[PDB]
Amino acid sequence: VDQVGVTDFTADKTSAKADGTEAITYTATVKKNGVAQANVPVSFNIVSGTAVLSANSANTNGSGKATVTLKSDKPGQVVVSAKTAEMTSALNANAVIFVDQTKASITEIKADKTTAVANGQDAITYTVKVMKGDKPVSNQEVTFTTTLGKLSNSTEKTDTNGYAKVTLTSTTPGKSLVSARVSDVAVDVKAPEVEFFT
Ligand SMILES: [Cl-]
Ligand SMILES: [Cl-]
Ligand SMILES: [Mg+2]
Ligand SMILES: [Mg+2]
Ligand SMILES: [Mg+2]
Repeated sequence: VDQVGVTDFTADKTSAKADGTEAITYTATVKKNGVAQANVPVSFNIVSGTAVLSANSANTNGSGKATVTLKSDKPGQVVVSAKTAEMTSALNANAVIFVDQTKASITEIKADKTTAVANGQDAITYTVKVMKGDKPVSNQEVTFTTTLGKLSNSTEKTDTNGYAKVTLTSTTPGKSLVSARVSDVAVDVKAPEVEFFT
């Protein structure tokens, strides 16, 4: 309240080719008390992963929006953050993935919510997509693991649209990190962290 801050930091794509050429474009929105803030410097940082940012700091335009692009030559996951001076900590965007287009690779992992009740019933749903040649791959085995709770299954085969899904419940509270992988791709794909509460 009464502080300029990044309220949203999103990308136009969940994945791109690991050719160092295709760009993922991020948009940071900056508001104070819900009102767009113009001419505010937004600092961008690669929190984790291997990639290159086009800029490290850009000012918002007259709509309160500042953009930056990301490219990479390495298959993997990348987390980029955005911050304004008054924020205590940067806002992380959802991870994105750079893929070898010639190989069936996970291109996204999404959780339908980031919190749930720790009663063994309230389930968080994770959805992974697998693609090759920018097309979805069917019947690819995606294997899931977790640091907390019970997954509905360990391995699910992608459907005709490239998607595999599992649910996660927990009878005890805490943060949970779900990971996913496919064969022959050397990327430990991490889902957004979630948290269960009693
Ligand atoms: Cl996402
Ligand atoms: Cl459990
Ligand atoms: Mg989509
Ligand atoms: Mg693309
Ligand atoms: Mg439910």
